[PDB]
Amino acid sequence: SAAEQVNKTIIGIDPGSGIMSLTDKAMKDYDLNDWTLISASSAAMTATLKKSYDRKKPIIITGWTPHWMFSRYKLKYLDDPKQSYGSAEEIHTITRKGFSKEQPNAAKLLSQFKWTQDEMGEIMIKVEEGEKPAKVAAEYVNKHKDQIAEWTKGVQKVKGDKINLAYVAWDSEIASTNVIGKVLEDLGYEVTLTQVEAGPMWTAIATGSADASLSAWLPNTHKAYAAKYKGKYDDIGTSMTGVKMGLVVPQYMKNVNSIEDLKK
Ligand SMILES: C[N+]1(C)CCC[C@H]1C(=O)O
Repeated sequence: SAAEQVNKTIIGIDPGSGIMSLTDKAMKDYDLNDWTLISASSAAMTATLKKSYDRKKPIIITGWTPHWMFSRYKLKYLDDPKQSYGSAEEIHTITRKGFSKEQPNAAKLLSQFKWTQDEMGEIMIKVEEGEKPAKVAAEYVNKHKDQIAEWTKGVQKVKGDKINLAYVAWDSEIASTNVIGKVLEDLGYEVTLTQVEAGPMWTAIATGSADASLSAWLPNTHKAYAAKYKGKYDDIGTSMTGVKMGLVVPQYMKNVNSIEDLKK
């Protein structure tokens, strides 16, 4: 059984994260209160995944779709019939209150930013290969010529205007923040990227100390953070849809398909 196979253990990421709260709810929804959820981090969990995959050792992680892990590995979602992880998750483009009128040109670009999951992986994979994000961003924009035209449609050039982009250091958001960062730099902007945790990121935006962020995962991941700063930020675009999250096992675990299978 799945309980037999993993010793009632889920390998997760960092404790302060959205997927970890959501998992807490999951374990509670499916009556898994004798299970152990290991907190770790992205780096640590993906390493533990690597060990177990190679050995064909059964493992249950907390996975999220917009990530290179589904590329480097044959993985799968355990079905969530109780939808503990919510649904219709999206990546959003947020700014500080009154950025759109302070800088109409920069907001135009930010609101027009869209791309797909594998287009983001185009970047994420090269970065995990050890390529420098700023180089991969440049390579990307000088490759996907038509996509940038979409984004920069009716967008003027500026004389060294300053812009502060706040990002949370998940691999997905290193992808997006750099690509957009580069687009702005090609446009003649003085671009700063400020790294922060989620929370400090939301605060920075809500208190004007950062201009924009491409790290808002709504509505499920940052339910609380979005609520907390309800009338104090701008949501000016969706940069991606169909992002999924939950319990992920490798495909070799044929007999484990639902979270329900853990009750056995
Ligand atoms: C799903 N994630 C791992 C990726 C971005 C948000 C983060 C989380 O808080 O769960």
